[PDB]
Order: sequence, then C-alpha cells, then structure tokens
Amino acid sequence: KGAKPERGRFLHFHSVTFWVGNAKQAASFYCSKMGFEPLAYRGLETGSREVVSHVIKQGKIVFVLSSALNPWNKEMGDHLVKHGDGVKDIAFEVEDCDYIVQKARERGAKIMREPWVEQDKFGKVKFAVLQTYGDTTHTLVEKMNYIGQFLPGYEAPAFMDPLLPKLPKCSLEMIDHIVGNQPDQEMVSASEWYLKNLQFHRFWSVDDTQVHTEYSSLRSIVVANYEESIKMPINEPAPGKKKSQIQEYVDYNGGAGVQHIALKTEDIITAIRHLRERGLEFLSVPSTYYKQLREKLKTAKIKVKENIDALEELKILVDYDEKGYLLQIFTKPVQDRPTLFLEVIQRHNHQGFGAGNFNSLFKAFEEEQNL
Amino acid sequence: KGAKPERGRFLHFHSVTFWVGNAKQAASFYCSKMGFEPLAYRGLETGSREVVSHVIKQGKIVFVLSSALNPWNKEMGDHLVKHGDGVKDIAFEVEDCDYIVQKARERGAKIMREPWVEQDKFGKVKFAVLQTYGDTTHTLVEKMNYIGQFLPGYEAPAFMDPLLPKLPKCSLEMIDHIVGNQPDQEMVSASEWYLKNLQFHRFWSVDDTQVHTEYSSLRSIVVANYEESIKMPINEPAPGKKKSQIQEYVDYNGGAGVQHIALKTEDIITAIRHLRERGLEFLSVPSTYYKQLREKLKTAKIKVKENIDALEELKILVDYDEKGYLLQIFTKPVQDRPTLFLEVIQRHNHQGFGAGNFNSLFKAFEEEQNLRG
Ligand SMILES: CCN1c2ccc(C(=O)c3cnn(C)c3O)cc2N(CC)S1(=O)=O
Ligand SMILES: CCN1c2ccc(C(=O)c3cnn(C)c3O)cc2N(CC)S1(=O)=O
Ligand SMILES: [Co+2]
Ligand SMILES: [Co+2]
Repeated sequence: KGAKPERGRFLHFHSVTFWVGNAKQAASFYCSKMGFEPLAYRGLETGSREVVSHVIKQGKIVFVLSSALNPWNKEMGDHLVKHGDGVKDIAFEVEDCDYIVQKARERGAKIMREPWVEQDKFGKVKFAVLQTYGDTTHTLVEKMNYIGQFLPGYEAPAFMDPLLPKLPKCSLEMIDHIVGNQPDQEMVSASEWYLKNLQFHRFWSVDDTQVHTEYSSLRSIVVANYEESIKMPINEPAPGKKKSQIQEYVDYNGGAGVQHIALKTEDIITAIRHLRERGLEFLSVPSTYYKQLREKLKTAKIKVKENIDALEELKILVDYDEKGYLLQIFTKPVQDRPTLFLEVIQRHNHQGFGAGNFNSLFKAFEEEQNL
Repeated sequence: KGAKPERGRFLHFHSVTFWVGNAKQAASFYCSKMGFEPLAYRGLETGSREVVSHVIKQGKIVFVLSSALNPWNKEMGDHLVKHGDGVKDIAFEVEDCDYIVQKARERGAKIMREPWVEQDKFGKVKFAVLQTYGDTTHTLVEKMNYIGQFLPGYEAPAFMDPLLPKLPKCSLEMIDHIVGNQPDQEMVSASEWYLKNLQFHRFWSVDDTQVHTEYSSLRSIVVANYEESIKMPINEPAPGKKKSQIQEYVDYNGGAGVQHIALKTEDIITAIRHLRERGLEFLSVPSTYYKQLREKLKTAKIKVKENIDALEELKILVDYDEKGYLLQIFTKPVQDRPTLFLEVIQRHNHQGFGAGNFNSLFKAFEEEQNLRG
C-alpha cells in the first residue's frame, strides 16, 4: 500500500555486517549459539591484508563479522571504543543500483562510496555505500550475472568447526526487521531519511492504533521498502513508567545504532528449544505472565495454535489482536553493554511487533512483586 | 642453580587476564573450545560499573576476560586498537607481597599500583601491579586468611551455560609456561627485568646447549622464579631460513606482548581428541613428520608409551632428549591477527620446550614439498 517508485527495487536484506573486536571468536559465537554456518571468508589468506571478515549463514540470514588486521586503524579502532561490538552496516540487495544512488543524492543523502563493480570467476557485482544514523551505513548490492556462493573476493571458510554438525538446527529462515535507536528528536530525522532519499514509506500496524508509551518508554516509526519485505523501525526515548531502554541504549552506544535484529521462524518451539540447547540465554519471564495469559485467552477472539504449556516452558512471549497473533522472544544482550540483542519472531496472521507486550510484561512483573 | 632470596616468594601462576572486546563471547569461546568452566563474575549485576570480567577455570588455570562497560575507555580502548584481543596481565600468587614490592622498586621496577587490601565476607586479599614488557602487567595475590571461591568483589557467574556440562573434558590442569615476544635487541632487557627486580634466575634446559636459531628464527632466554614453579621464556627475533615468527608478532601486536600460553596435561591424547571434537583448531602437520619421527626413534635411547598412529592423527608433535621426551601441539591463533596462540604440552622426564621441533617441522615440510612433484 503506497505508490510504486519510477525505477529501481529494494529486494530484501542482503547481510548485516558486525564490526567486532575479534571476528574469529565472534563468528564462533553466532554459529555455536544461534545456529549459523560458515559460508565465506576473506582475510590474510585470500588477499585482504587490512580487514578480515567471517561470513556465516542460516537460511537467508547472512551475518558477516569484521575486524581490523593492522594496528592503529582509525575508523575500525574508533568504532570499537565508542560502541564495542555491534552492527556497522545493513546491506540491501537492489535492482538498478545506479538509479537508487542517483535518487538519494538528488534529495540529500551523502554517498560514502558511489557505484563500483567487482568481478571474479562467477560474474560481477555492483556495490554502493550510503550512510544513515549514527555510524551505521547502507551498502547496496546489485548482482550482474553472478552465481557465486556469496560475493566476489571471498573464498571458502578458513576452518570448518566439526562441532556445528552435531548441533540441532534452529529453524531461523529470514530477517524480519531491524531496529535503530536514536537520541531524542532524531526519530523523525532518522526515519524520514529513508522516506526522502530511498523512497521508502511509513509502515502502519496494530502497534500504532494505541498508545503504549507509558509501558514501552519509546516512540516508534517503522519504515519499509515498497514491496514491504524490508521492514525497519526507528525508535526514540519517551516518558514511561520505567527507565527507557532507548535512552540507556544511546548512553552505552555513544550515539544511534542498531538495537536488535529480528530473525523469523516457522517453528518457534523448535527454534527456542534448540537455541537453549546450544547455550543461548534469553530474558527471564515470571510465571505471572502465563497465568495472566491464559486468563486473557478465554475472552480472546483468536486462539493460540501452539501448546501454551511449552511457551511457559520456553519463556516465549505472546501478543495478539482481533485477527491474528505473534510469538516473540528476546535474548540477553549479545555483548556486555546494554546495547544490542536479538529477537526470534513467528507471525500468525499478525503484522505487529508486540507493542502490547510492554504492558503485558509490566503487569506480569507487577503482580509478581506484589505477591 | 640459584641463590635463595632472604624473604618473599612466588608460589605459582595465579591467573591470566585477557583484555578482550567482548568478554561475554570471549569467555564463551574458551569454555566451548578449550574445556574451561565459569567460576566468578563481576559487572553491572555485582556493582562493578565500568569493567566487566568473566572468570573461567580449568584445573588450576583461570582465565579472566575483561571489557570496558561504558564508552571512551582510553586504557582498554587503545589496548584493543593496538593489540587486538590479547593478554594484559599474568598474575602470581605470592607470599610477603609488601617486601616483594619495595625490592622491585629499589632495583628500578615501575609500580603501577602500590599494594592495597580488598575485603570480603570470606577474608582479605592483597594486590599490587607492576609494569613489564609492553603493556603487559603483573599482579600479585597474597591471601590473608581468605577462603573465598575466587577473589573479593566477585560473585557467581552471570549465566551458567547448559551445553558445557555435556561436552568432553579436556584434561588441562595448570599453566606450564607463558612466552612474551620482544622487538630486536630487547630480549636480554626483558629477561633482565625479572632477574634484577624480582630476584629471578635463568632457567637452563637441554634446548640451551644447541644452536637452533637457523630453524627457530628466534633467540630465547627462559626466566624463572627460584622454586621454578613459573617459567616464562623471553624472545626476540633472530635471522633464520624463514621470516621470524617473533617479528610478525611484534609487527601485528604493535610491540612486545605475550605470544602463547602453555597448558600442561597428563593425557595429551584425550585432551587433543576432545578439544578437536569441541572445535578447537590446531596447526597443520604433514604426514612426513611422522614418517621421519618413526625412523629417528629407531636410533634413540628412549621409547614413547603413546601410540604414534594416535599422534599422526591428532597432529601432536614430539621432541625428545637423551633420557626423556615431551609431547606438544600448538593451536591456530585465537584471533585473525597472527599474534596469540596456545600450546598443550605433556612432559616425560623432559624439562625442555621443544626447540628442536623447529628443525623437525622444517625437515617434514621440506620432504612434503620435495616429493609432492
Ligand atoms: C515484553 C516487553 N518487551 C518488548 C516488547 C516488544 C519488543 C519489540 O520487538 C518491538 C517493539 N516495537 N518494535 C518496533 C519492536 O521491534 C521488544 C521488547 N523488549 C526489549 C528487550 S521488552 O522485553 O522490554
Ligand atoms: C613445531 C615447530 N614450532 C615450534 C616448536 C616449539 C615451540 C615452543 O614451544 C618454544 C620454543 N622455544 N620456546 C621458548 C618455546 O616456548 C613453538 C613452536 N612454533 C610456534 C607455533 S612452531 O610451529 O614454529
Ligand atoms: Co522487535
Ligand atoms: Co612454548
């Protein structure tokens, strides 16, 4: 629902690139604990002498972990003092990369690297880099007759962990959305960047038909491409009954940045059962949430399809409306600062993001403390 | 081979402190891939609001991984940019720390922090910080009637990983040696530091009585406390047939620093067998190494209890003596910078370091390139 742009097309998320302190051990964390697999590699052994990158894959989800190779790299070094580990760049796969770059320059988006083409044995890929909020960037990916595993300039993984094949699969298929926190009075700035320069559009869900700010302590504005596969909320703090997770994020980040990545699944019970086997840690949810959940469901128009005794067993959260529902869960922050975490979401005729769960978790904790 | 100090004593290694970018994941690496287990924790949940520190333990080895908690940490930040993830502090458990500190200051050592006392509901512990080569430091732990599980100010691990219990035990028990590489003509001064300032003495091994420098591309001086419970070789680069591994460390570390930590085991076959199952990667050793090892053994004095078909499969290296042999294997570095790796070593009447393996590995690589064409 919008107005189709003239030329060009944002297909989907390509990859999320982490600038981390140790790329080697960080890829091991996301493979062992979150269910990814080594896909490609670039570093000293392939011809890249300044930057090393471990590309890992699950379903269509592609993470690439990057670290600097030489000492005293200003950009990568600075970024680690400010943010620690965290998301550096979000990549889109596009048709007609040239026009999209020319469109955004016309409206006022700075171009970090204008279109250039790399080539190898499998084809040629166009790339171009635009910058968004904080130190985050967007690199556009245009495949011009490419049939390689990932991208040019990458070879096979430097080491195949023999532990990964003995581990259960996590049923993570694609990236649902990615959240970017902003300081106050920058949510409008950060979101309209995508509307103005990229010709995205404001996405509306059942989250926006109510005010959950007293429980959410945040204001959201979700921005999506025309085909609406790339959904991407933009947050900023707001007065609420508890300390703002958005303000504390911007505090520990030093600025704006990606708060969490949403990995979609179609078997969220198997997903969370197997993630907890591998050793990933999720947020605690008191029994009050599920006592209260069964009460609401009696009056509810919809019915939850999964075994609700397994949800309480696995600490998966639930949110619904008149038409459908969604099941979501959150990991403990994947680093030590209260900055970035991740989300596993399964949708059942529901396009929301679980904004009603802010109130739900609040009532769950409130009755637990009171009892 | 020494002269006893009047007072003051270093018991053994206490802990190794890595300053890493992501302590939460770094500790998860050493537990998953090295057989370590969570022991203690300090961070936001315990009171420490600037530096997080995950303390893990295997046998008597304890690694502590630390990260800055809020931005613009200059000490921890510049360390990460310059060294990457790396060893920041080698800690000794001591007796009579107060006397140890002044004698260090007399001979010219730098005291980074003069001694203090930490307190707990479990006793009191005394600490001090000395500066050594590079940005490496030494902290001393004198426990005064203290019975805490780790150290004062630390609490239970922040999260118990349930996959770790059902993973095979790696049978590692104590740190054997820690090596620190120096630039050129800086090895003697870095070893001199320990002799002059801590009353250390030069450790003498079967490796000292030969000249392997054309194969090692390094010169070595092992430094040890009197009781020789801690041994710390000190290396500088040296001209050799191949480029100096030591120089590549210094180039990639930005200066001096700990090259590799050595963990002693009494079942190196099961250790490497189980470590490989976990996912730890070691260096590549060709098949000719073991073709040549079998022929050299026919003419040696000693025999090896361990099956060689096992060593040839797990790629464990051997270096023997007139009356003993050691089994050693080295991991691929735990970063993408060719800096810090680790060694798993078992001893059999052999107080050497494997300095003959340089010539052995090179001979094995020379025959592999020779007769692969
Ligand atoms: C249950 C209360 N919580 C909740 C609910 C929904 C979302 C969420 O995924 C979301 C909400 N709006 N948009 C745009 C999103 O992507 C995040 C979080 N928490 C953060 C860890 S939470 O546990 O506090
Ligand atoms: C097999 C050839 N190699 C070898 C042999 C012995 C030592 C060693 O433990 C040692 C030798 N002297 N000192 C003081 C030490 O601690 C290190 C290394 N390599 C480095 C990974 S190696 O693969 O080149
Ligand atoms: Co979300
Ligand atoms: Co060694």
